[PDB]
Amino acid sequence: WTATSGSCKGRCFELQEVGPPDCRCDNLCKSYSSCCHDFDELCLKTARGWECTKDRCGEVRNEENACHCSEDCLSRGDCCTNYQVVCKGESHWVDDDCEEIKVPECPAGFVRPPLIIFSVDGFRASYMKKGSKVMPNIEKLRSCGTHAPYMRPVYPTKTFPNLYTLATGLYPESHGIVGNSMYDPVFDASFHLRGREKFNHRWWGGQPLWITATKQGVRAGTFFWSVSIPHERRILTILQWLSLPDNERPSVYAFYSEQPDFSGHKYGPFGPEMTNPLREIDKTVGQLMDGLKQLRLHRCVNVIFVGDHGMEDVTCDRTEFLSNYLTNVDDITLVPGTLGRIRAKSINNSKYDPKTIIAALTCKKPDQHFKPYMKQHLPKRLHYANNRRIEDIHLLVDRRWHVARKPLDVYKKCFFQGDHGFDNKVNSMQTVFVGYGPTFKYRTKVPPFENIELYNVMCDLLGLKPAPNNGTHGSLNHLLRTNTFRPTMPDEVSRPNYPGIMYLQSEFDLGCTCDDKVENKLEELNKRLHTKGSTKERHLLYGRPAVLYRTSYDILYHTDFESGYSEIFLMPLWTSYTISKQAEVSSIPEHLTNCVRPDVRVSPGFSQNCLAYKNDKQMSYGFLFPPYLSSSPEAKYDAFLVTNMVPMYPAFKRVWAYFQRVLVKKYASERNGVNVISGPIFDYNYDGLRDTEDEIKQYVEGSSIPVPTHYYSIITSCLDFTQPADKCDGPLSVSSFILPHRPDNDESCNSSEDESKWVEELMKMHTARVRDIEHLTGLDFYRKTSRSYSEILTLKTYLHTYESE
Ligand SMILES: *[C@@H]1O[C@H](CO)[C@@H](O[C@@H]2O[C@H](CO)[C@@H](O[C@@H]3O[C@H](CO[C@H]4O[C@H](CO)[C@@H](O)[C@H](O[C@H]5O[C@H](CO)[C@@H](O)[C@H](O)[C@@H]5O[C@H]5O[C@H](CO)[C@@H](O)[C@H](O)[C@@H]5O)[C@@H]4O)[C@@H](O)[C@H](O[C@H]4O[C@H](CO)[C@@H](O)[C@H](O)[C@@H]4O[C@H]4O[C@H](CO)[C@@H](O)[C@H](O)[C@@H]4O)[C@@H]3O)[C@H](O)[C@H]2NC(C)=O)[C@H](O)[C@H]1NC(C)=O
Ligand SMILES: Cn1c(COc2cc(Cl)c(C#N)cc2-c2cc(OC3CC3)ccc2F)n[nH]c1=O
Ligand SMILES: [Ca+2]
Ligand SMILES: [Ca+2]
Ligand code: NA
Ligand code: NA
Ligand SMILES: [Zn+2]
Repeated sequence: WTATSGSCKGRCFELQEVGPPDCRCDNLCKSYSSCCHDFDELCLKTARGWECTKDRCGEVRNEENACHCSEDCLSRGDCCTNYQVVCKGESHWVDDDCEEIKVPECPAGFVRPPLIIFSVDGFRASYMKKGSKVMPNIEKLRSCGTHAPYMRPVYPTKTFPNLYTLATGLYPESHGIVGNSMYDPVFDASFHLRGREKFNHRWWGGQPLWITATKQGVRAGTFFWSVSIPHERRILTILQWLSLPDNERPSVYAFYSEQPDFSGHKYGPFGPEMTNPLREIDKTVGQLMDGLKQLRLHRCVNVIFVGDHGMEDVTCDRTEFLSNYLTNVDDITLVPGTLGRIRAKSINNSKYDPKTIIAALTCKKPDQHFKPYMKQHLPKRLHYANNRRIEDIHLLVDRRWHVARKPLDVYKKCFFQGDHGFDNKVNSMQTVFVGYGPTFKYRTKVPPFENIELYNVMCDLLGLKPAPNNGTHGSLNHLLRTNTFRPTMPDEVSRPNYPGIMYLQSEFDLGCTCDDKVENKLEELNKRLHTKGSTKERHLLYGRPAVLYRTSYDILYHTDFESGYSEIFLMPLWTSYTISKQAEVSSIPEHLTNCVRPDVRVSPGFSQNCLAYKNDKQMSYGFLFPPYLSSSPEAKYDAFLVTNMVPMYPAFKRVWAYFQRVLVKKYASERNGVNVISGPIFDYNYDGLRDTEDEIKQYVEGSSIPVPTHYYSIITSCLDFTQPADKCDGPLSVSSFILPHRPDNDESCNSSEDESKWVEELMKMHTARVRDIEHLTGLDFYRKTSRSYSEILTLKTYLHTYESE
């Protein structure tokens, strides 16, 4: 119930929300059906429109007008945005040359430059260039400030997950807004775009920027605008708020546009009808900047122009129907569209079975435009699994397609020509970032980055301490003139042991064999030096990774590679080696095919054993340092040490062996050498974080050898590829992956073909940031470079996307 007979007189767009049943005058009251009776009359005035004209200049103040052109309007803070231009001979902001803003130039009483976030729904990254002729205000912001060529959204590339990610710095799995539609089984409640349940506070986890600000004594304008409030009125409301007295005035503001998304759905991303919405958004930007110029705030405020996601061409005819695959289609509930999420229609049906649904959806049609996954098998870069609102069965839909349950769902709901929601590495889903203001850099282009990083920066721009989030604070310091955040490297928690030769061969009873009993003071001193670390500067280029948790591990040196060997997990946490451009690939000789050799530095009790692999009919093994890349026949023996062995399903070995035999050398040739760090990952609870020993769900049969869920590699070289990887003076270049360790290759529909037709494709799907691997291993990489730490943080957040330009 609302008692709507209170009044909004003097309360229009009040910042504090008053309590039911008392009627509301804030910019949300419409959305709750709670505004006071006179809200439209007082707060949504429209008379005479939004622009001054010569005849209105000087006019007698009429309080009915939407905005004012009278002489007292500047002092009142409610002039039309073009007032000084029409009436006082001033230029529009867009017509002024840009001039570097070296320091904030702010009115007296201003404690800090305010921040205005100008968010645009569905603003695809390529609009900045493709629409630049019709967006002159945005183009000035872009060219004069700091811009990225694009910004990567989070998955799913839908509105609310992305806007809330912007506000919180959190992946959707952590903030809880995992789609525009959701079912939460603990609450037994549904979240929808339409209607009221979405305002219930239990949906919204983490701590958004407005709450962070408020808790630290920084006042915030509203972030949500009711759709019926016109854009011109949103802008005038912000400008009015900026004219409040110092004790009442907010420091952070947001504007939101429903465009160009609204039109992009109807017309496609580049429909000829899209020009006008881009013109209109640019006009709104111009109103804001003209309004700030009038208030003398245009060289004081930091402005962020940012989108939530892009827009792709999608039509009704490009729909796959689950009724063409499943017999049981009425026993499921599908969240449809540009992603699929499946669960049982009824929790009373014990005949429901995910394995049979997955199998019925796997590689069934030759051009099939979706791929099913148990959520824990989705690419780890998506960070889309650790929330009870994400259904166990997921369909990753190809760009340009939809999935639906049955045809009747599509024609009883062609209308649309655009949609979004796809995998966040798809080029059409990329969106925009521009920062303009005293705290941003001048005429600066920065590389593409992920929207999860912005919360930290917005916190820095307002002097706030960010709440815990998934950004890497410092990774965007290169966007900023000042207010940089100067982090220190985390302290190492566990220091390594450096074991020497402590065990005789006969102490081992591992069931392993090796044809190796074959024999010199010249080369005996030499192999001793390699086991003490004499080649380690070549193989460990950026220092040893730091272990950020309590554990017991050994550093093991060898001619061709260095490793950190875990006594707890019985395998390396990491293995580091450098392959020059000139390295040669050799085979595993016949006599060494089944060779595994005890490591005399490491006790039997802290070693793997071959009997386990013999007994485990499902499990085989691989090696972290590949025998194919040994520097010499004698060095090759090192690669067969039991301390370099890891558990691998035979199906996964096809992937791994192709990576190691073909791809590493290919990358060294293309990149002028590479440094490779490889290792296992254990994430049985799919939380994106290193598992402890007691979370491991699978072991090599009959043993304590834990089975990884994933294998990673981090592949580093010189950005200036005229320098070899091992003699690089400047910035680094990286690509990494986190490959799922699966007992089948059902993910790869073409896996019966030669690995040259499908392995690399799989690896690109599972591309990762170094930071993703850090979370999953508790390791900290690149500890010893000649580079700045901020630069290294940027490197650690880089994702190699494999999309064209
Ligand atoms: C991305 O960044 C985020 C933020 O930094 C990272 O997320 C954090 O990760 C931590 C580890 O997973 C986690 O720490 C736990 O916090 C528990 C208390 O948490 C509550 O309070 C916080 C702070 O105000 C709040 O933010 C939380 O909100 C969650 O839950 C509500 C819904 O109920 C949502 O509104 C919200 O969206 C959020 O959900 C998300 O997080 C939870 C996990 O907290 C998930 O379950 C959801 O799926 C969703 O993703 C909370 O309300 C604390 O109790 C935990 O402590 C246990 O474990 C420690 C280990 O040392 C142990 O000492 C204790 O014994 C304790 O165990 C006991 O409980 C166990 C579980 O019931 C039980 O089995 C045991 O036997 C014990 O009895 C723990 O410290 C932190 O809360 C989240 N924060 C957020 C915001 O998500 C995230 O990791 C980053 N991602 C990557 C990939 O890096
Ligand atoms: C989508 N949309 C908006 C714009 O919303 C936001 C704009 C920005 Cl710039 C940011 C950031 N950072 C955050 C939001 C936002 C606001 C919310 O408010 C709670 C009452 C629900 C909830 C989630 C959000 F993510 N207004 N109207 C409308 O339809
Ligand atoms: Ca959107
Ligand atoms: Ca885990
Ligand atoms: Na086996
Ligand atoms: Na297959
Ligand atoms: Zn949309």
